[PDB]
Amino acid sequence: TPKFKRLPGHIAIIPDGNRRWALDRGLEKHEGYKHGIVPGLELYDICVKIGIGEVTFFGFTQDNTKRPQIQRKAFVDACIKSVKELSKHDAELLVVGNTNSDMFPKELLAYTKRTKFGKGKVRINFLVNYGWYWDLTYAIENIASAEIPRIDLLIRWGGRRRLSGMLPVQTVYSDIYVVDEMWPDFKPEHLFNALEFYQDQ
Amino acid sequence: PKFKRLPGHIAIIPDGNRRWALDRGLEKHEGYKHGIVPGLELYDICVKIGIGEVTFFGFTQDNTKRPQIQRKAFVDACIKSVKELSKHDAELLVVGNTNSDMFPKELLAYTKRTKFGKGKVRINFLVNYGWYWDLTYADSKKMIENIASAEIPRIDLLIRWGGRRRLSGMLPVQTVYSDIYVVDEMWPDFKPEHLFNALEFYQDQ
Ligand code: DMA
Ligand code: DMA
Ligand code: DMA
Ligand code: DMA
Ligand SMILES: [Mg+2]
Ligand SMILES: [Mg+2]
Repeated sequence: TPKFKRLPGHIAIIPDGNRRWALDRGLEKHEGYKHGIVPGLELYDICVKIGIGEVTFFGFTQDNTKRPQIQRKAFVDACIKSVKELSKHDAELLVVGNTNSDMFPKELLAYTKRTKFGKGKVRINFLVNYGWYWDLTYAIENIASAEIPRIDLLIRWGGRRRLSGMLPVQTVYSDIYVVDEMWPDFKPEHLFNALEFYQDQ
Repeated sequence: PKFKRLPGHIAIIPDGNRRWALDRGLEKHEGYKHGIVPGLELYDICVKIGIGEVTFFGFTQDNTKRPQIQRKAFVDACIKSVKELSKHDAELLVVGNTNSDMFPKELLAYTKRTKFGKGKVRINFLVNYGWYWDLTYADSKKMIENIASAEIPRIDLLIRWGGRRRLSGMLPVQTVYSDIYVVDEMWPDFKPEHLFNALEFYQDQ
């Protein structure tokens, strides 16, 4: 770990590129999501080691649930597994999203109140059946995502330079770092590169 | 140059005027007058290539807290930019907090979209703008349809000069899906190739 002079208080993660990653390996589009679980756990372990206090993962949007059933079932399954795996570590977990929907996984309702697992060394938020319009209209201190603070640094995998409607209130001033590799090809150097960028701003 | 796909609506963040001035050995406030011609050049290129709508980030409410000599210069440059475009076929709209002593009175004529000449392109300017003012301006549908910037549509491509990779609270509703292109050069060092590069990037998305 570099001797950072500064870290972001709050990083947002956009774990994009799972379908492209799968197709490149000769898999079906829906098979990439299960390969995005261990990267999230590796990113959690780095954040705990270096002292990042809060991480928000973009799980899936309301628009994502319009995708074919086989893809929706796979990404929902992978999101559930991610939250459950992180609950075995020292994470204070919160899931934010539209629970008044058939598309919100019932397995994740338990985590819609921030829950401390183990030593609670990092706060981890997950956006699940999330939509920016749902978030803003829920209401500014009363937006649906009000428990999620301002983001310092947003890191997106899969090479697209856009927010895909992640938390428009919290991302107003965020520095944005884009990794061209797809999310399942996560490496520590992607996070370290983004943190060097952040402290150099 | 010829493009396969063009964005309907480009947003511009003309950042880096003070760094540009200090690099040229000038006083911090002297960069802003050198940001006007870059704006007119971009408009000219947009009219030529056929971009329908351009929104310029002029200045925020937070920017008004800068030293007076900087504020008078950047306000003056925004007014000059709007007046000049008024002479060249732009449909102009200025969005910002008019209920403030920091809203330039010379731009009150533009707070309802106005066609000049042939109205070849829709040009919007954010002046004395803040994201919080915008969203809170606002049933919950009638609210988001009634944000202060509601007459500014969704942005396809946002181009920012000065090398910072952030939105600085530009139009959070309209930038949710925008593709973002960052030019490392400061805004007064604008060249056509900066816009061409951003449009090659956009058509490849
Ligand atoms: C749930 C979700 C949207 C995951 C991000 O990857 P993706 O399914 O968008 O993959 P790709 O960007 O390759 O289509
Ligand atoms: C994990 C996640 C939600 C990524 C972005 O969603 P997307 O791939 O649907 O967005 P876009 O089409 O804007 O790239
Ligand atoms: C009105 C305004 C905020 C202009 C953008 O350039 P700047 O004055 O922020 O310059 P710099 O980024 O070099 O300080
Ligand atoms: C032209 C313009 C309003 C740019 C952003 O202003 P900034 O320099 O105030 O923003 P930041 O501090 O986010 O770089
Ligand atoms: Mg995607
Ligand atoms: Mg600046």
